[PDB]
Amino acid sequence: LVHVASVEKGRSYEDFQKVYNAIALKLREDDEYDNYIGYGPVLVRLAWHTSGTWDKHDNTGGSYGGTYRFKKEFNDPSNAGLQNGFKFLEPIHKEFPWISSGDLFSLGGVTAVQEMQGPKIPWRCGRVDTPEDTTPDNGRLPDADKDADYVRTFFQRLNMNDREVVALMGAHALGKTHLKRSGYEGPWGAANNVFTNEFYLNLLNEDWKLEKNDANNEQWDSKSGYMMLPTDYSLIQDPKYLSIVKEYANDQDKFFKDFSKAFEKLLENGITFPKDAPSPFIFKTLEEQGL
Ligand code: HEM
Repeated sequence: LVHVASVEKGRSYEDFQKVYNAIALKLREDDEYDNYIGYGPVLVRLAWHTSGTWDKHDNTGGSYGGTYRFKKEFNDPSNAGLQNGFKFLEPIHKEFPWISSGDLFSLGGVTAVQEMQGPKIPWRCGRVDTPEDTTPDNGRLPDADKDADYVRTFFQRLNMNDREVVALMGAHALGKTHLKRSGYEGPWGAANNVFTNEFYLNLLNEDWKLEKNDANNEQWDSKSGYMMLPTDYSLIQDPKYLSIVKEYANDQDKFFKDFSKAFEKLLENGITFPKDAPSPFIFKTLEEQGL
């Protein structure tokens, strides 16, 4: 199965900047969500989980088909809580009914990262909705209770290498774990709706204790009130990951650049872009537009 990007008919960069802007304005307006964290983090996670079902071996799952809109995928236990991101995007989709679902879920993530003062993420249009029977089964998203070997093997299926994995994991600066959702509780840091390299700094610099939470699962906790999942902590247990963690803790621009590449790649896995497709779009933030 080849998934060829097909530009929504007649649309160009300005159309998608209008969708960007509507997302960004609602992010600004709907600021109460999740104890004033706002929707940025869950939109980033929505983009990742709708992309992260991809299997490089047979091109099943991935962002192209926008299959999260079907009940098997929106009810995946791994996706618990993402319905909030979907509901956020609903009025956006109503205003811009021409955008595909995959394009909107992925664009939500791009828009969230950028509006949260993260790197620019080039974004390409052209995902096309595919039918209900193309929805991937549950179980393709990763478990959090595992070690570095698990993480490394997991991400090979998404064609991500060590650097790409460690960069992508930096998104755990954002938002928080919620006990009723994942069986883990707490934020990873203080700046959880501003995109920074804090995840790496906290991994290296906090004094972590291995504790059990109220769901009886182990997680790493600090006196500052932060947590790390076992899979996060694996990035400093594994010496290859550790080197990269230290690099990003010590170079914010490098983290931004590597995150941007890896996140675009994640969002584009499985998609074939024709030779004459438009170049990737780089959207202006609201701030850059004076909006
Ligand atoms: C080994 C890989 C990963 C595992 C096991 C993992 C696991 C988790 C878990 C358990 C949660 C908490 C869900 C909740 O209780 O609300 C979470 C939240 C989150 N994850 Fe991941 N994650 C991984 C990779 C990623 C990647 C690659 C990204 C995106 C680039 C990402 C972005 C997020 C964000 C932004 C949140 C916060 C969501 C919110 O506040 O609502 N994660 N992750």
